[PDB]
Amino acid sequence: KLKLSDWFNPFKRPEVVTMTKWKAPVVWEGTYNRAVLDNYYAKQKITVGLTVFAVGRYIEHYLEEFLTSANKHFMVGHPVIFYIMVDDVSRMPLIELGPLRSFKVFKIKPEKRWQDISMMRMKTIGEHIVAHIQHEVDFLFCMDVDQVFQDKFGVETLGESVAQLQAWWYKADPNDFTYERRKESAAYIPFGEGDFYYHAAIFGGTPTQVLNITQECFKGILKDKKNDIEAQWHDESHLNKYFLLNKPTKILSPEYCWDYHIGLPADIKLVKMSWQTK
Amino acid sequence: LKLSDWFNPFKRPEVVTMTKWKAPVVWEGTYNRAVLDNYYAKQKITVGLTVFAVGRYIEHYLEEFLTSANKHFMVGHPVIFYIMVDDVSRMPLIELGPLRSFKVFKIKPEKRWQDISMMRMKTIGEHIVAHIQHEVDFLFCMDVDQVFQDKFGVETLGESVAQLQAWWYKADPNDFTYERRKESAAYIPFGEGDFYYHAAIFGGTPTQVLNITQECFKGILKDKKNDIEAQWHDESHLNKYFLLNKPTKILSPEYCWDYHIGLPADIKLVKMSWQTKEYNV
Ligand SMILES: O=c1ccn([C@@H]2O[C@H](COP(=O)(O)OP(=O)(O)O[C@H]3O[C@H](CO)[C@H](O)[C@H](O)[C@H]3F)[C@@H](O)[C@H]2O)c(=O)[nH]1
Ligand SMILES: O=c1ccn([C@@H]2O[C@H](COP(=O)(O)OP(=O)(O)O[C@H]3O[C@H](CO)[C@H](O)[C@H](O)[C@H]3F)[C@@H](O)[C@H]2O)c(=O)[nH]1
Ligand SMILES: [Mn+2]
Ligand SMILES: [Mn+2]
Repeated sequence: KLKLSDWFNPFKRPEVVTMTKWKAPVVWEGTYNRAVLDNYYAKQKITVGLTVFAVGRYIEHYLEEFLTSANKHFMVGHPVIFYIMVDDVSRMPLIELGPLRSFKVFKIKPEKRWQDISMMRMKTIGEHIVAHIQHEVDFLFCMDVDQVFQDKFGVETLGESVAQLQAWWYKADPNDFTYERRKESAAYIPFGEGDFYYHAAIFGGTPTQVLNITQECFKGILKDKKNDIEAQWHDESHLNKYFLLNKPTKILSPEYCWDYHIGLPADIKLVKMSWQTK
Repeated sequence: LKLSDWFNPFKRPEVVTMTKWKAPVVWEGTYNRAVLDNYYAKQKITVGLTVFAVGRYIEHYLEEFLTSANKHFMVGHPVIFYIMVDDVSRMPLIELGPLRSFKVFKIKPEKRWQDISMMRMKTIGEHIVAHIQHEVDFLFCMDVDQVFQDKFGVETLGESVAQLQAWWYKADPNDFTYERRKESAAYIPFGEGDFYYHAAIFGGTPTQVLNITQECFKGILKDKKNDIEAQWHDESHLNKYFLLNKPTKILSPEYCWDYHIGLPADIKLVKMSWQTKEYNV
């Protein structure tokens, strides 16, 4: 029974978009009250889940740093469960988790093409959601492993379906977005359409919503295959297609997934997470 | 939650179902897990479980303990396995099922198995204060050299839980292997004692467990200073503690049976059995 005006103050960040045309809030540094939210959610005793895939050298190269920084910055003060999906479990790093953090490892099959490794995540996530995640967490996030938290990534990011603004295009106009522009693809988005360009490196919401998101993207990914076509940015193309039809209830600013390669403009006040120098 | 709701001793008349201080003794057939699961589910309670594996005990019992726990321990409720080992690279990563999760901790290995056993008391406490108190409603501390044979459910939860030792549940208190030397802190005089509790399983709410582990380690340290060591180590201190601070619930030998004894008519359904320690032939 939480109201937007209870934790969100868009007037703190007037230079950027704080609200979508459909009433969905865009969380920027300085517009949220994590103190209120932490109290409100704690009273509900919610549990947050976080899925992550590490296949191949992505394990030695990123998994440890991802987990160590997540244990340190992800929803601090609230129960968290990390679902590690790897192809070689005996290579997974067992870091020491802090208060309210626990994990669970799953051995998955490694896809030959790196593209399928990225896209197959959609199918796997849905299977685990149905199998157990829906019964263990109230909110779930699905992130890339080649990222690193730099600061608090709190409950101010929770919602039915949360989307992340892609660092490079958050200020570009829709007609410039790198959407899949070929009608033969299930991810096809016609010019003159589109709200924002979402990053597939971070997305989430309630187990139910994430299931629909992952289920719908996988279908489209599968359909393109039978049609011998592949979305330009793979699952990200499908994810953007999905968020167009089913708009998110909340969007995270590029501060929750910044690419230091871009530099650090005025708009980026406090980076919560950054891309790895892959 | 009233005892009348789930507990019914009329089902097992041949055995003690109630202590003198009114604590119940859970036996197969006297509990209604169905009702308790409902009450406990609505409460959104999470159950914790500590376990230690140092040296050879990792390869010989850790994997079997967790696999059987993941399958039988508090099924249908959130559970967090707390694994303490001296060598993490040997930690066997088994696939956990719905409502289970865990985290491993690297602990310093002691040079005397007796110290490994007794130190668990100190380590468990430090972890209760550090994080366990903030993650679970009930916690269980078990030996690793055992395996779950069947459902070990919420019918075992309570403020402070004690396990009856399979070999003496029918023995005379004066035959118990309590520490009989008055120079030891674990000392229990002849003519005193209710039951002989198995240190292999014990639990309760984090707070209670913290007190149990704190008081036992204190006794252990005091003995080290008086150059004396309880004949049954931490188990001796635990019995002494459970004598002074009687538990709110007790588990029949069915929750921790030794097949070497065979299988008398009292053990209706084994929930957990001891793992063998040596290959005798
Ligand atoms: O060899 C690999 C390749 C990929 N991955 C997994 O797939 C994710 C995405 O792959 P990349 O990081 O290589 O892709 P990129 O940084 O280009 O990411 C963007 O584009 C991808 C599709 O190309 C996805 O949509 C992704 O979510 C989006 F952030 C990784 O984080 C990782 O969890 C592996 O585990 N091993
Ligand atoms: O080399 C060892 C020896 C012991 N332990 C740990 O200490 C526990 C207790 O040791 P044992 O199982 O070897 O002892 P035992 O079966 O004789 O157990 C009884 O006596 C013990 C003290 O001797 C404890 O009180 C214990 O709880 C009680 F059940 C083990 O399960 C294990 O978790 C190890 O990890 N490595
Ligand atoms: Mn990436
Ligand atoms: Mn033992």
